[PDB]
Amino acid sequence: MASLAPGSSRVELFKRKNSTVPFEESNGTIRERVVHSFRIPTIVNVDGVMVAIADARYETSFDNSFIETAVKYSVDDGATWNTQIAIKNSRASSVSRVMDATVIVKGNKLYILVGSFNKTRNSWTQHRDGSDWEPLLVVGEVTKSAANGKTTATISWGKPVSLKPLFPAEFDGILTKEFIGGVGAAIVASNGNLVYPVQIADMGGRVFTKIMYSEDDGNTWKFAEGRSKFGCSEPAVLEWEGKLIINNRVDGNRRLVYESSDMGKTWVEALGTLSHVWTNSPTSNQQDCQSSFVAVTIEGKRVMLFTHPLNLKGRWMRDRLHLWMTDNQRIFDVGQISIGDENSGYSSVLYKDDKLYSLHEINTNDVYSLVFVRLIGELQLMKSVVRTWKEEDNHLASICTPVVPATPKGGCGAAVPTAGLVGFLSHSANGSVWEDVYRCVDANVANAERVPNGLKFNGVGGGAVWPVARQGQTRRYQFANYRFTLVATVTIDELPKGTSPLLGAGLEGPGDAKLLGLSYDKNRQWRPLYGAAPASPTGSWELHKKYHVVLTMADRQGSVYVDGQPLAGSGNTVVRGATLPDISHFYIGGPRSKGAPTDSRVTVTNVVLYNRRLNSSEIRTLFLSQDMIGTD
Ligand SMILES: *[C@]1(C(=O)O)O[C@@H]([C@H](O)[C@H](O)CO)[C@H](NC(C)=O)[C@@H](O)[C@H]1F
Repeated sequence: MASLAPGSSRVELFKRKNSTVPFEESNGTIRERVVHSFRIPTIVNVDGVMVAIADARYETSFDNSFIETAVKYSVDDGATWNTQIAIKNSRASSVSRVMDATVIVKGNKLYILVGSFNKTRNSWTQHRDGSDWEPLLVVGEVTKSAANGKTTATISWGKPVSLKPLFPAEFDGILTKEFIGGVGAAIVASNGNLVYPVQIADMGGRVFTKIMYSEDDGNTWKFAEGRSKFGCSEPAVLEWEGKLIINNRVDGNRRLVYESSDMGKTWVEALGTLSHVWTNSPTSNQQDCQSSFVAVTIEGKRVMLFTHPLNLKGRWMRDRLHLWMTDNQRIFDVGQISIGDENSGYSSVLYKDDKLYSLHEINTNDVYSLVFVRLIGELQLMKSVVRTWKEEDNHLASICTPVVPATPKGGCGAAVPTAGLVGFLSHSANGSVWEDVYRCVDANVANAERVPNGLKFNGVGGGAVWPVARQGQTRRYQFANYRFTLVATVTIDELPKGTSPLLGAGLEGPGDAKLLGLSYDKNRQWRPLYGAAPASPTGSWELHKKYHVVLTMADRQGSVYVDGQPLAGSGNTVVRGATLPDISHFYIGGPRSKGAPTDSRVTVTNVVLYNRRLNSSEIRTLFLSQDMIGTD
């Protein structure tokens, strides 16, 4: 189906039952040994040298088997590679193993944290105690040099050091058992700290994540105070605008994402941005998978990249590996980078010298290879999208809005708000799709006719659905359940028989409940909808006149503004309970595929969506600049 893009290609770099590694016998003799499966990929850039790290599972692909950490490195961007076994296992039994490498690059050093086991045949979280385990830190040093035009490099690996003595016996009364790195690429924070996200198993077997960091290049390590809820594993971390963003694997439920502004001391779920957006399968009740999560700069803009399989086949098949790019506001699906319906798995992404690559698993009959992918077609699309984002943000921020009684300048009022601006439906549209100017989430349309910057509705179900929970598996507007601002310019074209819908956020579930919204009636009054509260008519409007509508929701309170002023009933609680609402979609006009044959004769233009509640000054600015923001 969707797949590795034209222009892109790949090679089977770590070839199952084919590629050999320099296995070192007890006597020190080296033997090129065949490897059943290569798993747990990570590819990073160390001073210009590509370094690929992986589990070499010599005899079988099972987790509790004979495994050592293999490395392939290249000084020519993948033209050629050298192979080493960077970390040996204990050689204690037929199942001794060092596994699940988590890597940090600082300068010309590579810090690799692995889980080392001697003889257990069951899963690490299920062990009776931590006795078969050791968390091992290994430092590698990359040295390159050129003699007569040819550049080559070597990598020396230090002796492993166990961090077991630094592991607290308890965290808040929680008795600890074992811990392993989050798997994949970790980071050096802006303050120089080595930051490893770790997964901790407690005695009873619960798992949760934490930040383990070093302020002195690995001489000492500290476990920060904060942690994820239980149930989180294989965390990936990146630094964004002064905060650590921790993206967790969650078997059997949606992926939790946290932010910490204080080196992991305090964690706050990112309910307004990325938490619960991604998941393990269409139904979310399947085994989840490791994901890479890296911050990069493309076309002058800082963005985050995230990889994860759709896993339509379920369990560990992990078919359809996708790559997403986000600037913490918009979330773009770059596409599927694996091929057809092949099984993929754990993955890594790297942006080096303006070229994008991936190292990821492919699985056939549970025999694993690692492919090295040149994401050429994908980078081209990413750059195009980032240019769209920059261009539209700059354009909007450059509009000279009208001065207000307390302004100061090129004689312009406040800038049109662009911070937290997530989607925008304006001019571009056809008969079936109203395009998101930011190219992420389009709205579906019915019985509509184009007008400058929007659509005029006429017909049963005429209107548009901007999907929220209806996006399905990946819920990019999941933030709306926590807070949002929806804006639009509207005209009522023909009087309704009784009451008819105009704009709002619908809720999943029976009946036809709304979280917040606005309708209009035959008496030419507005009918704001505040959660489940009885709607009472208020105010006055006239046919054919343009009105500005703003819906705000934050802290469970909802307000509805018409022409910059709140309608009666605004400002009260719209969601009772502690459980987050579950918005199905935002409706524009009166869309529907069933139930009452709604036919709202209205025209709507310039629909803007923010992931926060706009303040009074921003609402006034939008009200005053309605004629200036359209893409027409
Ligand atoms: C991944 C995998 O699902 O494919 O699973 C890890 C854990 O088994 C899983 O998170 C449950 O605890 C394996 N790691 C270990 C140490 O078991 C990974 O190696 C990988 F197998």
